Amino acid sequence: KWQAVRAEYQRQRDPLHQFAEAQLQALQDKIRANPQNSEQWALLGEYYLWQNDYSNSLLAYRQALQLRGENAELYAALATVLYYQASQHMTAQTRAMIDKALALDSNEITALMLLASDAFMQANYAQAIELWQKVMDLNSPRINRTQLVESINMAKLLQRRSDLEHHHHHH
Amino acid sequence: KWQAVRAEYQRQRDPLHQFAEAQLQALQDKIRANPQNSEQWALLGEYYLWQNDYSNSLLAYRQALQLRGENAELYAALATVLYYQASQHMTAQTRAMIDKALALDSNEITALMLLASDAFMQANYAQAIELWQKVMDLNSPRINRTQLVESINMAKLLQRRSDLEHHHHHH
Repeated sequence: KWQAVRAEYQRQRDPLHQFAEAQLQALQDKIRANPQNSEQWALLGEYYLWQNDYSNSLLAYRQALQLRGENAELYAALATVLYYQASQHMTAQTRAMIDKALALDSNEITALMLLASDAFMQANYAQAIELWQKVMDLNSPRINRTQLVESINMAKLLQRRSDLEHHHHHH
Repeated sequence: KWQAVRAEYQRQRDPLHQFAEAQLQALQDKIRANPQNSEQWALLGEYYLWQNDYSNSLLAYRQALQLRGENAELYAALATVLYYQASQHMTAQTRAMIDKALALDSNEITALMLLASDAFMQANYAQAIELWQKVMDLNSPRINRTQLVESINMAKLLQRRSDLEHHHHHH
């Protein structure tokens, strides 16, 4: 060491993934106790998303959003559920939830990170890079910065290989 | 008025029916531009379905599904094409696409609405009602709720008439 292990803290879904009890009457009971609370339904949506119960996640998030009105974080969460439900393939429903999110908050990271990753999967590396750089530029405690650097360097490597295989060296 | 005309918004196939140009090189050109995109082939399938070109619709949707892998919305769309191709009669191909849809998403409304309507046409009103109620219970912006109420009341009327004609008053 030096010490040099590199200091690092949590994020905003690593904290949110404070699952791994496990039967949570808790979250439901607290909803029966108080039913008009936005963030309580969002937490239910979050639990179901972790369980990969996309149908039930969508229902809970939908209710959250009914109560709160238009809200970027909830638009981005819906988009996350839809995207995963479609096996991590973009979808018209997914893109519209993302577009609604970004209209309320141009720097909503959850939405930006879904867009980046999907650009990468569709080989639009230049868009992926641009988006991961936009996020990096936010200096946010939310995303591990070494992850962004690494994702960008992979997109760069894959761009070059594409350029080389297609003899497409310009842009 | 009051004003009392009753406020109401779109759905998810009323927006999708943003047909009624009309020659759409557009959709084809965009496929030639990018051929590995799932939702682009689905949109082609959707165009052809609107034209009632069931053969071409099936081809486009099949390709969409080849690319995306199992996906409830596309299973439900296939089932819609097959059902309409068979003049709105259930079919083994149709039921299997519906069963695949509902295995990926137990609340896929397109599949639920085909099942309900077909139950109605086969005089299984109790099943139709149960399905239309399940949809209603989803509190979804997708289906006009007054339509579900009306469809359920018709099934109720037709049930009673059947009970009366057959002297079958129990269930």
